[PDB]
Amino acid sequence: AVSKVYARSVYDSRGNPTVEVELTTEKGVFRSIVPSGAATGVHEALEMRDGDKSKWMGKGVLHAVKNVNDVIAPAFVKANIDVKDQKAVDDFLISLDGTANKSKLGANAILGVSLAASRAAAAEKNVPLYKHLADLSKSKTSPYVLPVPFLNVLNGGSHAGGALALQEFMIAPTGAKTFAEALRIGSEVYHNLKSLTKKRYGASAGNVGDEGGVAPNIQTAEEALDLIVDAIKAAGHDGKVKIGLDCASSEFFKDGKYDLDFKNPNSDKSKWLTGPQLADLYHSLMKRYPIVSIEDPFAEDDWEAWSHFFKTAGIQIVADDLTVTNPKRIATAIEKKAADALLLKVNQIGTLSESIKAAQDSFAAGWGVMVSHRSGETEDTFIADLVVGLRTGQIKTGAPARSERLAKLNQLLRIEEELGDNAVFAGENFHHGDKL
Amino acid sequence: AVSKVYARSVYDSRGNPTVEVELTTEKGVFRSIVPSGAATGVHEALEMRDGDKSKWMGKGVLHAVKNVNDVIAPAFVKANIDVKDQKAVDDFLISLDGTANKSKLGANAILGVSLAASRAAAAEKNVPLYKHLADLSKSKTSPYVLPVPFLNVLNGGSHAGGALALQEFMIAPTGAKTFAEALRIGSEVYHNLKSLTKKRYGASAGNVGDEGGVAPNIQTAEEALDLIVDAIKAAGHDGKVKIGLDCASSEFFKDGKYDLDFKNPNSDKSKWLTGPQLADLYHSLMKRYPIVSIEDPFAEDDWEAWSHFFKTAGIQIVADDLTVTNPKRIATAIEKKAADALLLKVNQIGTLSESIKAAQDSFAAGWGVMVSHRSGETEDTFIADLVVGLRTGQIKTGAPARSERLAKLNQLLRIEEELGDNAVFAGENFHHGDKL
Ligand SMILES: [Mg+2]
Ligand SMILES: [Mg+2]
Ligand SMILES: [Mg+2]
Ligand SMILES: [Mg+2]
Repeated sequence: AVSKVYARSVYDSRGNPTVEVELTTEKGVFRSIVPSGAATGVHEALEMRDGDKSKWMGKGVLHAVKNVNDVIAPAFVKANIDVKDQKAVDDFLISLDGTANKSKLGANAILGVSLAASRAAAAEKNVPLYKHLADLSKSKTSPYVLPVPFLNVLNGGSHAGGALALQEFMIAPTGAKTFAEALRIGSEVYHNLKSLTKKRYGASAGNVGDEGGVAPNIQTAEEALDLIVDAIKAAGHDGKVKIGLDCASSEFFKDGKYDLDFKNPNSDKSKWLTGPQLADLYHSLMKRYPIVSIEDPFAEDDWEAWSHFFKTAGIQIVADDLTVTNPKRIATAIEKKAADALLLKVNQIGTLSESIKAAQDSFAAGWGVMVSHRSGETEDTFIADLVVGLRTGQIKTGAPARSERLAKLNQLLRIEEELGDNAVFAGENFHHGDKL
Repeated sequence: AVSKVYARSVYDSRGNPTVEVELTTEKGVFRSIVPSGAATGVHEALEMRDGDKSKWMGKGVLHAVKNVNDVIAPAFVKANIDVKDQKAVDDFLISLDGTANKSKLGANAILGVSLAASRAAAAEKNVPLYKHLADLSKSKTSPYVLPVPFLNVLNGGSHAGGALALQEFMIAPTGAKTFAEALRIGSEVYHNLKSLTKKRYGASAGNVGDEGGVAPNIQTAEEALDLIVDAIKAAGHDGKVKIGLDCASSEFFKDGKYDLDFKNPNSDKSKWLTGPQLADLYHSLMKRYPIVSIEDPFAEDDWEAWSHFFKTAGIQIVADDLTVTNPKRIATAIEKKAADALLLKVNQIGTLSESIKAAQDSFAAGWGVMVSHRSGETEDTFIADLVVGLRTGQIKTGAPARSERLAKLNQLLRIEEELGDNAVFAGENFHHGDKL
């Protein structure tokens, strides 16, 4: 039985306040922390901020925290909910909020309680969190699937200077035999990339962005990709490391066109690309580079552009701001045939049950599911267990630098170690990891 | 009873492998992770690395891990040691190594067991870790003393691409009344410093170094210090924030002199400073800027320079590479009156007992003690509890960016919250927090 629900303000990887929740039962105290993205999708569940310009640059979470302590806590504890029944737990929270986008209590107030309950349930059942998550999601009993980690080793767009418009350049060691090996491989590539970057761009560029990847002033995507290839080759892993991209195109969508030079206040408008033109650009990058996944290639509501490209893409197309981990928007994407992979972010919807639901609807439509962190992370490692429990075979949780990233990757090492022979590495089959 | 001792490789904040140890007793599984510095002091205890160029850039810790699982674990488990007797635990580990600098098993193999045991003991005693550490060191808890955080928000030295010779530029919110206020103030100043840095130096300057601080290409310390001051003023915390420094002078100590331009290959040898000359420079920096602490202003073995400076230096003088948390080195520093504060790094010595002894010897000599992280950290939060347990009043665990840093800071927020009226914020009495 839950005897107490408590929330407090803590700091995320960017040094901005966020909500941390603790749920107390006879098994102990279970903690969960909420992540925070930047320039979030317009359709994401509401992240509640104080707005007090004299406190935390106006990014305080006192209101959210109060909502947990003075609203959810007393009601939740009095309801005597069975934490093992995740659906009951989240129906109560959703019903207490009463709004569609959780704007009353705030998604960052609800999620904490939702996630902490699942940890309390796992302990009650005396099983590893990923096992309980698998039960909650009706995943295969075995074999468990270790995911291929897509490491954002090079940042562009809003996460760096230069003209480079694309936001994320990831490497995925699909050629590894185990997660431990993929992670080793990934770190080696990353160190080779950092040394090359400092040598060609200087110490300044050698420094890392919010997710731990290098952020040199790159001019073009081809320049970035060639650097990634050189790093892979230098590391000795050519043929075993693939590339993933997060274009975050909504960032440069203007007048039905895409400005690949949106960082230049004097960008040539005659050079802005239309949907079909931006699609051809991706094709040229795909033909020259080992790209196996492309996230948000088009705007969050530019459905026709997504559908056109999907006709000939030929590789995993991941929807992030387009779907915002929302089953209602996922249905639309499926009907319009806009993509075939969901970037799953629990804080984009607000509850674990809804997130699991988004994943099931995706798999049911033949889609892949890439579990993801947010640009603003914490020492919390929930998504590590979540990606194993959902057996997706793929996760995006940062570069192999900065511990809000390594915390998850290290957790995956412990899970793999613990699973022993009761597990397989997604490898080349990451897209359909759940079918493994 | 300790039924099992196990070690595995995990990744630190820089993407390099390190040792993680788990000790199992009737109370559960207790985990500790070993930190890792860069350009470590010549006298530091041995951090054993594999040196296999075909794996982890030659930075693997398989040898250390094997020492734990193959040598320490069996003997330790059979010895049936009482984890609450930290002295006993550490005497056994040290005896098993039998070397002065832990060159046989490695400090990175021994430290994880030493730390894990103290966590297991705390659980056996049913008290929080900082409480057990207060008992182990015989520290006062009526009331506990919360530390003032020294946040390395501006990077220099070998950690920068300019001429800035000094390695670390920290801010210390000594004017706060609680740790919580101190951390918000620190983060606010940090965010102001970041934007100011990007506008004046460029986006690339906004990128963070290993410890989360900005790394702009600055030429002189004055330039860096003026920027920090503008950040403090812009944040609106004038007079409430002081500055700290980590010169890490050993880095630019060549031919008996100090080269403040050791980053330029054509550095003018006729301009290299001498012991007394470097002091004159610090003295002037102290007169114009709100500097309250200077670390490693002189070479790790250039005692004369240290002694001469301490003579007129009217602020706290921290010893890091000079003492390497070694009771023997500290004794020398005491007798020669080289400094008046110890930077306490558990992995520089190898065991908790020896670190506790170093702190005690320091306090007994009227010295201050600043608990510190290493440039290479992990999601481990031990130092947060240790600084509270040692009642030092001051800690250096990074800038308010990157979770291997926030993990400790957030844990201090939790400890403050849990203690309530049982704790007080050291503030301006940070130097003698133990006597508070
Ligand atoms: Mg986004
Ligand atoms: Mg995205
Ligand atoms: Mg050092
Ligand atoms: Mg130092």
